[PDB]
Amino acid sequence: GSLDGRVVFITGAARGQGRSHAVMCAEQGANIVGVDICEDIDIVPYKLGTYEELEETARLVEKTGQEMLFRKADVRDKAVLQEVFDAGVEQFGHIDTVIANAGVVLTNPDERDASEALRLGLDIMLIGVWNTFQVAIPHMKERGQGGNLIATSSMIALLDLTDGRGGTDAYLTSKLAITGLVRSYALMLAADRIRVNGVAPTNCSTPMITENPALFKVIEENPHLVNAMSTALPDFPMIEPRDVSNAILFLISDAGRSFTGSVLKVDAGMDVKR
Amino acid sequence: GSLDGRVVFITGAARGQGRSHAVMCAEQGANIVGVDICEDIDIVPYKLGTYEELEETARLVEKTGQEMLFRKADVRDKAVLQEVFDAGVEQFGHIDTVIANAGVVLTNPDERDASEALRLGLDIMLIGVWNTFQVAIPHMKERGQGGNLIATSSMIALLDLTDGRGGTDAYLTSKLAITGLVRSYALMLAADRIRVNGVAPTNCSTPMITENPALFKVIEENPHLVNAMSTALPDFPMIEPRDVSNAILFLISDAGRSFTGSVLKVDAGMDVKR
Ligand SMILES: NC(=O)c1ccc[n+]([C@@H]2O[C@H](COP(=O)([O-])OP(=O)(O)OC[C@H]3O[C@@H](n4cnc5c(N)ncnc54)[C@H](O)[C@@H]3O)[C@@H](O)[C@H]2O)c1
Ligand SMILES: NC(=O)c1ccc[n+]([C@@H]2O[C@H](COP(=O)([O-])OP(=O)(O)OC[C@H]3O[C@@H](n4cnc5c(N)ncnc54)[C@H](O)[C@@H]3O)[C@@H](O)[C@H]2O)c1
Repeated sequence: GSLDGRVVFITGAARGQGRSHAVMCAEQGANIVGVDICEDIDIVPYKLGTYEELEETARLVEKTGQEMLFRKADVRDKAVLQEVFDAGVEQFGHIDTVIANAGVVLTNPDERDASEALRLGLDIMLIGVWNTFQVAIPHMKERGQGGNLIATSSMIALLDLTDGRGGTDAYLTSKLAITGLVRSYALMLAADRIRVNGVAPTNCSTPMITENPALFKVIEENPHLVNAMSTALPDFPMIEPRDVSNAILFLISDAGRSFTGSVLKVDAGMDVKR
Repeated sequence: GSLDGRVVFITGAARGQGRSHAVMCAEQGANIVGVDICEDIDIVPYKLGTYEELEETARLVEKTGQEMLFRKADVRDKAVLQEVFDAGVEQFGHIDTVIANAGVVLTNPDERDASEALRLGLDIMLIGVWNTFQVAIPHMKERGQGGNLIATSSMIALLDLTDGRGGTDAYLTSKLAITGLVRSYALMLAADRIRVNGVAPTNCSTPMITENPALFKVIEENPHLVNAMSTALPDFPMIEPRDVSNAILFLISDAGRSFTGSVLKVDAGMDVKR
């Protein structure tokens, strides 16, 4: 496959897009180092990924013939992230690819404290992404075989839709900010042959959307968010996780070898929809 | 392959990226309908593609086991383009994919007439692209199986570099304009399931660059164009045609199935280089 000899570090691998990334990278020959918080968060109004789901991701990876090192870990805990990464380097010899995918949706009409939700969103989706890159770069430079960093942004966030609650604003500002991290790190790391890109998905069928009524009530409550989620293509009112994985696969494989500094819109035309 | 049962109409197929598109689409199962001007143009200061080169593209396609209908035709000649397209529909049953690739570089310190070069550039790279979409859309709608339109933009053009000669300005304005055609047509045609995207390559090793001294003398003559061509990635001071073909293949295949309205930067980081 396209990822033979590759080793991918993936945050948020318990389910959804992260699990899709793990399974589909392994199909192309990659070994996987995955983490997930494996705990709910009080102010996030839907169930997060479980340890049991993370195990299942590993089993799905192992059905491909590849291997997965999986650990419970929070991207806010930088030292823990580094320890799991280092254990990855030990088990597999190296890590050459990083997918910073972990995130949460904080949209909630019953948000209790705006400043708190803002801080939490930023911690997970901005600082957490930065942590995920930080634990990897020294190693990628050291081993001198270049590499790939990938961050998961969001199309909906790049369309300037907020209800002005703290959680929503954290999501928008984090997801935009990380496109800057992508572009700036692409330039910074070019000379080390570390390519850096992102993906900006439109609505993707995962629990964050499919089991999160709070979200539907917030767009139902605001006139300016009435068409917040609509896409262009009739067959894709939402996309599937594999669509996102396929974009990443393109970017990190020989097919997309010259790409760095790009954020691909996996959006079913959401960006042009007017 | 990824393009089994597909039929691709390609302008500028004699050589370079167009030939790469034809050969690499055919490798994935596609039959090809290709055209090229097959003539030099007086005010373009390098040799254009020949009839012999177009024949060779067809031979390369046929070595894959697929078929190519090839004709000498100018994208400025809309009725001729339509005729060749219709003959394609005839020979192969349908055309579901269009790649508007034909173009020329009009950079030339010895430009004789600015207004003339401006007009010619626009005719070929703006109106010519519009013609290429126009000949295909009625059929794609009629046949009702959706489809793909692809236009070739340019990274260097999207970086706002001109010497203010007519030819250079035609190139910059046409290549930018066609990103608008891409986004607007993506929206327009979404309901017909016709997906519309573009590619913006950085410097690509073809005669337009490799056998065009005029170009090097124009950047050598202007202080503000000293670093006009530099990319970020050390291994890609230029890219190869297959890099562009791989990006198109992603977009038009099931892998890139939700993409519409996008312009992919096949740029080795040129867009972030500063
Ligand atoms: N689903 C969508 O519509 C959509 C659209 C655009 C972007 N996104 C983004 O895609 C990414 C993946 O989301 P998904 O759709 O797969 O949803 P998901 O909630 O099904 O998966 C995300 C996973 O990340 C984990 N996670 C959350 N916080 C964490 C933390 N602090 N540390 C470690 N792991 C953590 C969760 O437990 C869960 O397993 C997220 O960054 C999300 O913001 C999602
Ligand atoms: N080479 C680069 O660095 C570069 C960078 C960015 C974008 N582009 C674009 O990529 C496209 C392909 O160029 P290439 O690099 O393969 O160069 P090329 O010169 O090798 O190929 C272009 C082909 O288009 C044909 N052509 C020109 N005018 C035509 C017309 N009016 N009708 C029909 N055919 C015509 C030529 O005969 C030639 O065979 C062009 O649109 C160009 O503007 C090129």
